[PDB]
Amino acid sequence: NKGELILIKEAGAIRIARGVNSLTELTAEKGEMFQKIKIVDTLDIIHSDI
Amino acid sequence: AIGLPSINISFKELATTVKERSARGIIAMVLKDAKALGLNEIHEKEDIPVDLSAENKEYINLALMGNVNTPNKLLVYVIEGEADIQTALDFLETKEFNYLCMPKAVEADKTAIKNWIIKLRDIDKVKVKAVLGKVVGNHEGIINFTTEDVLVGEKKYSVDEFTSRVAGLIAGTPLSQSVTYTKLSDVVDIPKMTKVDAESRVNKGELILIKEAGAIRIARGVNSLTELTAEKGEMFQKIKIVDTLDIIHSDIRKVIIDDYIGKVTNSYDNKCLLIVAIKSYLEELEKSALIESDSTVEIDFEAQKSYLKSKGVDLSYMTLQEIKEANTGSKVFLKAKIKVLDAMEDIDLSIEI
Amino acid sequence: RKVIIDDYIGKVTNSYDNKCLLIVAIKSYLEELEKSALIESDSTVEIDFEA
Amino acid sequence: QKSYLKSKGVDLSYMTLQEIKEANTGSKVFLKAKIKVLDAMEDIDLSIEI
Amino acid sequence: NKGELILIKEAGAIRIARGVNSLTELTAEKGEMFQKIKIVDTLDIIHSDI
Repeated sequence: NKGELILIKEAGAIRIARGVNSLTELTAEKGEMFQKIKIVDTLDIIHSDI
Repeated sequence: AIGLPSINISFKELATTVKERSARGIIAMVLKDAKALGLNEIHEKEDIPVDLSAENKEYINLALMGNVNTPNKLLVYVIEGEADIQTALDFLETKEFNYLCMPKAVEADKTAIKNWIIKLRDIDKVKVKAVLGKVVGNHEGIINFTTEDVLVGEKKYSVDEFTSRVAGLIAGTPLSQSVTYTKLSDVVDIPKMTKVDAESRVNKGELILIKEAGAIRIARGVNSLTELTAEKGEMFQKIKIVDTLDIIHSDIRKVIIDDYIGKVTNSYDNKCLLIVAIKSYLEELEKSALIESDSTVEIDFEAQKSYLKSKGVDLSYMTLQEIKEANTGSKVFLKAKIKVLDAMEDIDLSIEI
Repeated sequence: RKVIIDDYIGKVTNSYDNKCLLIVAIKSYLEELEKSALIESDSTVEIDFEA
Repeated sequence: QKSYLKSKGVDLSYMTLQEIKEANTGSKVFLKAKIKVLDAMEDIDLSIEI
Repeated sequence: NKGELILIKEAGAIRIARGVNSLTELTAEKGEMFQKIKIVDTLDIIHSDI
């Protein structure tokens, strides 16, 4: 919940626990989805290509 | 907030539900003794507290024998001698029941019980009944069985002692059938008495035992009230009709208080939903063949108009539909029409050659 | 009279279908009696409308 | 609003209702509204005739 | 009926008496079938596999 990225032991092996970004405050401009790595990455590649 | 990934599997049961309605077939039994005082909760025929007297055990045994089936639940409360009746009466008002009876009682006790029943059926809006040895109480709440020197099992029984057997016989029967003309294999003789006398006693609201056909049978079990007002019609004199009316009242009141009291807003659509629920219950009851097939429920109109006029609102121009639209403020007015069936009692057959 | 008092008194609700069932039972008894050759073959029983 | 305009001494005898509503008030707003508040069902009266 | 599992001498040998579960109260969602060992066991295996 702090935006911290951690490593968790669960099930058989060691797995990453819900990779999220570092930002914590959500403005009316910067919505929730800007916290996911995958979404920000696809936005970046779209920007670069266009 | 973003948390750890959630994977959850939930298992639930298909809670197939039939609504629990008010219990019918319970008997309130009161008796005086110095042992096992208070309620005794004889739910099962076999088990009986042992410290009770043998004669009182015989009274219980007369109480247990059901008409078609055993009574659903028997509640016997033991009271200390000379403790008056009110001490037991509050105890009984604490819990629910259907029929009450006293084998041993003086006429003062019967007067107290009849006054209690009349006040409770109209003040507290609770429908209960009781059988008394010999009273001329003119209410629907009491049934006056009167027959002297009843011989059961080589033993003489007065009317007051036999009232227990009468109450058990009444509670045994289902609501579909009636009590009239039911065999009592236990009794073996009654003092002889003519048919016109039976007509006279029955016309008095008295309940009588008759010797007819091969066996010994009840002769047209009726209520105790005799005067017929413009309010209380003839049908209020039959045990079956008043009993099904009591059941209807209890079920409707329980539903209303349990769900629609203080939990839904008073608006027209909520009124329609309540009407639909009431009609659904009535149709469900009709399926069991206690009332006629077609019944109607509709919001009362004249009472609503009178209530609005009592508030000073001007209702001259608003249409009847708009009148039903009007807000009432936590008050609901409804009227419903039903037709109650009865068991076959008199058959007239005409054959020509 | 014996059949009526034994089965249909104080045990059946007064309704149209119950009356039809009583009619059917009475007609069945009449047909059974007809088999013993005491009455003519065809007999009719129905609800008394005038009364 | 009419009373307030009278209080400042304006002569509104000829001015019509809409024109009275049109007049400037100077940072003053006067509004009135009507509503009807619902309540939960509390008393139920059911009448049955047999 | 008290939710206890008991050992009974009946027929030729000593046998289990209707192996049932320890829960006794019945709620709206916990129905009758949740009292059987076999049913709860197969439910558990379904949960784990899925």
